[PDB]
Amino acid sequence: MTEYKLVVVGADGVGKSALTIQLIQNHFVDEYDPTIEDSYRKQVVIDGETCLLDILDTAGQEEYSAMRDQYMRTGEGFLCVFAINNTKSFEDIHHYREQIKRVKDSEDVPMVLVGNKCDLPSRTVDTKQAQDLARSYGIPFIETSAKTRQGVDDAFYTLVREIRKHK
Ligand SMILES: Cc1c(F)cc2[nH]ncc2c1-c1c(C2CC2)cc2c(N3C[C@@H]4C[C@H]3CN4)nc(OC3CCOCC3)nc2c1OCc1ccccc1
Ligand SMILES: Nc1nc2c(ncn2[C@@H]2O[C@H](COP(=O)(O)OP(=O)(O)O)[C@@H](O)[C@H]2O)c(=O)[nH]1
Ligand SMILES: [Mg+2]
Repeated sequence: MTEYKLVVVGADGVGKSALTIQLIQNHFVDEYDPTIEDSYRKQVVIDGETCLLDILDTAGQEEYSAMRDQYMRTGEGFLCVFAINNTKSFEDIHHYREQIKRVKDSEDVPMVLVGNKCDLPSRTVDTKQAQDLARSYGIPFIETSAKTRQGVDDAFYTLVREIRKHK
């Protein structure tokens, strides 16, 4: 009944939509239209307290706009997703954190770094690299696979805990 607005961001193809659909509907999407941006609702019990997650699965191209800022400003907590087999998506994380800090006008914005696709046998972005960056920013790092569900509940529940600390 308490509602939290979560926003999922990250490079094309990292698994923003797969993460969100795995959480909400307990299955893995092979192909979810990369241009569909929408919010999906899911009720969960975290540390014994029921809440409603209202999760904005972002899409878009690479445009800046104040309009997009308004959508982004609705968020209370942000999942910043890269894929462990996509160096460029890891490189893009700093941009996402900078813009979210700007929109939220705060340096402590509830946020989790998510390294998705951890089911894959070869990573180009090592655990050490991601963990170092998360530690610099003062946010948790959680490895996930939207495919197997490994870490998925942990990533979203951690973000909720981060929000609850923030309030
Ligand atoms: C976070 C954020 C914000 F918080 C507030 C905002 N207001 N307006 C946009 C925006 C964004 C935003 C988003 C919003 C989450 C929807 C997605 C992407 C984005 N993506 C969305 C999907 C995956 C990927 C391509 N398709 N990619 C890039 O690429 C960057 C371009 C500049 O060079 C470095 C990389 N920027 C994005 C972006 O910032 C735009 C930008 C912002 C400021 C300056 C230049 C470019
Ligand atoms: N192996 C693997 N593939 C994944 C994982 N998450 C997403 N994918 C795939 O990566 C592609 C992009 O996922 P999608 O969620 O649409 O990415 P988005 O552009 O970030 O919304 C799809 O083919 C997904 O099935 C994961 O954890 N493991
Ligand atoms: Mg998507």
